[PDB]
Amino acid sequence: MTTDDLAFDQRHILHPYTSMTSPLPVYPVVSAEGCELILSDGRRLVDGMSSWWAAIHGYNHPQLNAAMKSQIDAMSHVMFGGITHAPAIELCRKLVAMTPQPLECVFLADSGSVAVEVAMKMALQYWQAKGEARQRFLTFRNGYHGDTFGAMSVCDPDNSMHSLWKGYLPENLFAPAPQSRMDGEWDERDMVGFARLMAAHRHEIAAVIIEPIVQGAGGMRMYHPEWLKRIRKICDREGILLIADEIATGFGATGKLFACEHAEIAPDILCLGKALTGGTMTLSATLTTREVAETISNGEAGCFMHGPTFMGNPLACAAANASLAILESGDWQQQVADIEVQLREQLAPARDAEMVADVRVLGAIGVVETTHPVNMAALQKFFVEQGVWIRPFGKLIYLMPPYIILPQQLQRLTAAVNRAVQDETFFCQ
Amino acid sequence: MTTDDLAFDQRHILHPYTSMTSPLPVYPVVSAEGCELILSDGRRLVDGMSSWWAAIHGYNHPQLNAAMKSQIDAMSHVMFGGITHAPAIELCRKLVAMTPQPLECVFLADSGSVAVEVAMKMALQYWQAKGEARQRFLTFRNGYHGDTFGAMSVCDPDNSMHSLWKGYLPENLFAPAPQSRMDGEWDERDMVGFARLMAAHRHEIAAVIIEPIVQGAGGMRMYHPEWLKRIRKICDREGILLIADEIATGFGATGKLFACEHAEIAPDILCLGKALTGGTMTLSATLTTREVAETISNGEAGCFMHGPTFMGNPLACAAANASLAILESGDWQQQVADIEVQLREQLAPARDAEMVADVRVLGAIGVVETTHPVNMAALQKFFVEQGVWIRPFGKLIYLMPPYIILPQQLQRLTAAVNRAVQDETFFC
Ligand SMILES: Cc1ncc(COP(=O)(O)O)c(C=O)c1O
Ligand SMILES: Cc1ncc(COP(=O)(O)O)c(C=O)c1O
Ligand code: NA
Ligand code: NA
Repeated sequence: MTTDDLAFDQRHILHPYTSMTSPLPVYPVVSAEGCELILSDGRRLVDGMSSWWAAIHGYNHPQLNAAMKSQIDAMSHVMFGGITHAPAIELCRKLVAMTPQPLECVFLADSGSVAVEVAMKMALQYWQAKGEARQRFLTFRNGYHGDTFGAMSVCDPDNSMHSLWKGYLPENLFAPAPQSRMDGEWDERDMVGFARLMAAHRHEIAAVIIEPIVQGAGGMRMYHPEWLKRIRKICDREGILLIADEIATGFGATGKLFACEHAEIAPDILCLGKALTGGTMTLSATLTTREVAETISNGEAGCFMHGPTFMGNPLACAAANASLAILESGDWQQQVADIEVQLREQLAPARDAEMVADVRVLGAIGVVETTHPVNMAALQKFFVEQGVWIRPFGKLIYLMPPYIILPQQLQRLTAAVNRAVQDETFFCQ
Repeated sequence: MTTDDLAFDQRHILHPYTSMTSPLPVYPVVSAEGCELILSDGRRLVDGMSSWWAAIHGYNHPQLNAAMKSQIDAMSHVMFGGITHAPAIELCRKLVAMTPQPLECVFLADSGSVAVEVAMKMALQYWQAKGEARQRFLTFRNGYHGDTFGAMSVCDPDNSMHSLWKGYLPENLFAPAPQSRMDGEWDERDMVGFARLMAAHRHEIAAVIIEPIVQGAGGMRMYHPEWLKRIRKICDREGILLIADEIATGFGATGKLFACEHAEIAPDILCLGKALTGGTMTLSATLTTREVAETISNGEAGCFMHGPTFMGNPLACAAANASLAILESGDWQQQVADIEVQLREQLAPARDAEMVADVRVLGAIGVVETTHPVNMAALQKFFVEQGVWIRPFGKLIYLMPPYIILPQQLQRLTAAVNRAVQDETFFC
């Protein structure tokens, strides 16, 4: 990669949620192996974010690689209309077996946002088919479900800037963010808001959608599992669908295979993505129950009306079959337990820093929330110089490393965090 | 693959737009090479639809393979937030260069639908930054743009069954479907609808969005390029953005590199996907102008508010690069030219079949439109028994084969189509 390649990138290539007139610096990666990213100039970085961009088994994993390569020898892609293949069946068998019993019908898709769109369509088609006038979604504030329009309509209105689309996006019901912590105690006062809303709109709610236990992009919030239990029972009593969005929390991230395990409840609809392919390439899945899947197909449309071009992509399905196989061993449970301990123990000191507002850890996720917003360019440069790759945002410095990370690499990550929040050098902007 | 796998699929695996309570057989494939699909049982089928599912250089193409495997050895994926890489830069270079000049800013994404969502978002944020109250889209009937909510909002309301969501989807403006054919003459009566709508809502319209020349999933319609000429001008006069959705037409499919080339116009926003990666795996791109990209970045938000987890995926960008490099040889122009001729020539006779209403052809797209709907299960089986894979829908039997297809393979495809519409056996 030349400097001219870099100039081209800056002037012509958009990047996630970042300015094209006032763009901050980017770092050129030429390859990756194990737990490290390798930049163009040869520097190696221990990646602390890997799992959040789905790389729970690190990079250049031999099994993942062999699987992808082999499937390429057989067939990278083939359409899924009127056709089926070994990789999609192996994957759906795994998805069905590993998730709660009632989740037995799978709709494969390309991305997480689409997976949420699908869930949202399912709920609406479901009630259309049963002749009920239900088009509203009840969610929590601080939730995040993707960037496409329907997904956006259940994202927190303040965090996602709904004033930008005011009059374009449908208006859903937003109950207050869960206050009870995962670490702590349950306070029944938390329920009043959700409850008030349920009463006023019980007859028009199509589904309760939430990220279980961890609210990711909307604040790395970690709340009490009793919440899920209450929501399931309320949905049970009122006859409402519950969508659980586990695109971020699935496949071991919170210490359990699925965050809903923390409460021993099953949603009617489950969204999955990210770690699903072990972070090799995009793929997603929306699981639902026989009752929903069948009901939808018995209505006016004769089917569930959705179906992406690359649906069921064999290359991506193989990658995921290999990713789930690594999890089959069960080694991750302990890998994460140990990562969980090391994060609590090694992030604790941040509770002593002037710039810190709170610290919280759950599974492979460690968050250090700061009092003031970070300076993106300056803090990013700092981390790179420590030989680590950590990507903050807003008032959040968080880690979610590969489950395979050696204690020596995780220690380097935590020290870099602890060092970044000691004074105000890297804060504000 | 065993029969229990097949039983599992039926019972647990949803497929595109199809019932879970009354699914139709699905055929199990174990591999593919050149232009053939290889069923579990050993039967080989010539694929006639490969290019519509993005596979314009066929299957198991050596150049695409090597590139993908090489990239895998470097890295399959790495996040794009604060990071860049060669596959992403080579791709965006090629995309900027091969599209009209004003299109020089690339938002890479995962899938076509999302690419359309990106465009629509781009348009709304643009006007928002300018302080104008413009939230409606003007499109055309029989248009199809994806299955996500926003994309659905600009799809033909009849074709996509909007009543299901009546009250949830925003109500946009639908000009009538274009009547003038790509084969035929221009008729100016075609404009009145559009003009009446523009006159009444010019002040609230954020953008015009359409599929150029060919309207795919909404009817495989082939209309006159003057339409694009006219729309580009009105939008220019009124200050309105034009979005061109070339997810299905891009990369040589209509005989030009991009169907816009047929009318000699450039849109403000361009959506690409499907053949972008030579049909190996999913990827998408949305290009726009500097005026649009910058204006968005200077508004309230300070940037364009979007960013998928797998944005910029190196593996898919590698594939795409290897696919565009094949197109660089120019060989596709002659390949598609010939396929266009062979298709016109060999489907012509279907015009005389009683089950047929219209035969139209453009580039590597050949369509036989029938008078009644096809018998899905029965026709699919017929095709498979002829050793070909043809996937019809509604009243449409179409082919869109890989550009590398041999005249003999193509002829087997055209022979099957003409045979299929020869009586009502396979209809209703
Ligand atoms: C014109 C057009 N736009 C958008 C799409 C959406 O593509 P996908 O279903 O991959 O999201 C398609 C799919 O074929 C298409 O043909
Ligand atoms: C809970 C949750 N849902 C949905 C998404 C959307 O995933 P994608 O950005 O791939 O569309 C994310 C992305 O991080 C997420 O964390
Ligand atoms: Na299950
Ligand atoms: Na260009």
